[PDB]
Amino acid sequence: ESADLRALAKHLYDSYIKSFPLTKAKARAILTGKTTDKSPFVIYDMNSLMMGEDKIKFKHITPLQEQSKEVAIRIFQGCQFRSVEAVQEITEYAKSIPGFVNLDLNDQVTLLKYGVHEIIYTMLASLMNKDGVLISEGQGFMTREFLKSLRKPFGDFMEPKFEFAVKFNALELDDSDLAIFIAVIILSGDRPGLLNVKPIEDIQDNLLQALELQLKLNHPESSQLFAKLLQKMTDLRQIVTEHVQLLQVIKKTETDMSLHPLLQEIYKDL
Amino acid sequence: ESADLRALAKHLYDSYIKSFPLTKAKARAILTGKTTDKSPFVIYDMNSLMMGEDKIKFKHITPLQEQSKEVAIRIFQGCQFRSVEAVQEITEYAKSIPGFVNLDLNDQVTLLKYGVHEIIYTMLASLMNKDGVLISEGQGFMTREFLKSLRKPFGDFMEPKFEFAVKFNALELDDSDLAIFIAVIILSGDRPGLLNVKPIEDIQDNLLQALELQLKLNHPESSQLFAKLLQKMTDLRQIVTEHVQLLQVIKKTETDMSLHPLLQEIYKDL
Ligand SMILES: CCCCCCCN(CCc1ccc(O[C@@](C)(CC)C(=O)O)cc1)c1nc2ccccc2o1
Repeated sequence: ESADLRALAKHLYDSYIKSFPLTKAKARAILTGKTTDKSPFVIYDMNSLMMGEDKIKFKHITPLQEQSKEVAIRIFQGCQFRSVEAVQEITEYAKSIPGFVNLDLNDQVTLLKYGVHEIIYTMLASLMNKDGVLISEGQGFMTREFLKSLRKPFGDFMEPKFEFAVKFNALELDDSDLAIFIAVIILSGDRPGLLNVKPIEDIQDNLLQALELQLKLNHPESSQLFAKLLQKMTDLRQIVTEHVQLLQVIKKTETDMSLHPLLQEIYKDL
Repeated sequence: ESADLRALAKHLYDSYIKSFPLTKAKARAILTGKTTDKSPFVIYDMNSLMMGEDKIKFKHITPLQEQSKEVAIRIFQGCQFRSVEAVQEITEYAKSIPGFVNLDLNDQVTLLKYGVHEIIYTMLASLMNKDGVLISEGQGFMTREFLKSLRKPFGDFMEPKFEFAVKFNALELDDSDLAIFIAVIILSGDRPGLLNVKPIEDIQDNLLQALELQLKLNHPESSQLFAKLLQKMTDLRQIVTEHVQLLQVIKKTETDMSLHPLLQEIYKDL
């Protein structure tokens, strides 16, 4: 019954709104302007970066950074904090996916461990355009060029995310679509170490039926969007793995920079 | 209409049968299954290799193990020889996909360059089971144990394929399904260096529509088979990436000596 699939779609969309503070709808409204209510301050260099901690609420350093927690690292631990935060949000969203909390605890943990980062990059695309990315709840916007101008290692941490974002955004998905897609990503019965794969795939199949119907009704004129979106699932994997390696480089060149335990545990990955 | 889609499907199936030596239906009959007659020669150890190598359609080297071209190397070369053949067979199959030859010539070469490995591992599964892989037109069978028992470098060359195969085969696809799938793989669109992506994605869209109808008519009881198969592309991509990795290592294993020239040409890296 397509009626049950539509109900599942509403339910997941409802929990998504309740779980994530910055939706794509709000992100796009901020990025496309035509507003005076929520224009973001733009960080495109050191100066604007310095001033940035004056317009928005940031817990870092405004002045010089060379001999005092450099700008790169300063911005790195910023993402680190937001990431750890996105993990708790995604975890809260996961619990709302029918059947998720009824699964083996070890598997719930495993699904989150391998799914969180893939969800993070998928949603991060909502905050991006070819020129940059929204930061701190959308009050700021950090230019793509500025990020690429960071120190050797950090300078290329985001470039691959932008490349993925521009392609992914071309699909023109809205929040109601992403809510089901994100749920599909989580219930991947092919994650390493899964104990009971069958119950997991039974849920994903239900979610896939919901996603398919949702895309057919929401994008009547977009042929094979469903297949096209599912293929994007391969780009995420690449992003994640790619991210992991670079992370290993940081650890060796920045033995003074710390990583949050949570994030550190989720990698043992890949 | 569902008429052009069934025609497309039939067309690819025919071409697929004509282009490849052993069909999955055939390989299955031979593998786990009686079909008691002309049982394949089994390679399970060094001695069994030597015997088969001298008692089977082989064209390369002879069984000589004594500080010269170790066993593992001889097996590796055998896989390469068959791979060079598979490349030509996949190239012909590609030319039969409607619209393929009509694409920019450079794009055709690009699509084959990046899709051959994905296709090889995908079709390889048709010849694999959890205990081994059919070799030499199915005239042989090389056990999983034997392959894994090989040295540190070559021993972890086929195991990841076995794991992939095991999962992939659980989908119970047949030759008519795989024929369309392989075509989807070839008409990607995200291959680097492409010059005119539009016609490529337009063909894949047509191929995906044909694949979906095919799976729905051929596996009416298999819910969301289409979606599950598409997500398997994320597995292949990883396998392939991981494959060039071990390949780069072999390069740093065998190189020097004025022997093997022109042969290195025929192969290079594929
Ligand atoms: C799915 C629920 C909503 C999630 C919102 C995620 C916001 N985010 C995503 C992009 C990102 C950038 C950097 C990341 O790197 C790390 C190593 C964290 C330092 C990681 O998460 O593994 C990870 C993720 C991100 N947040 C920020 C803030 C400032 C600059 C860059 C940046 O990137």
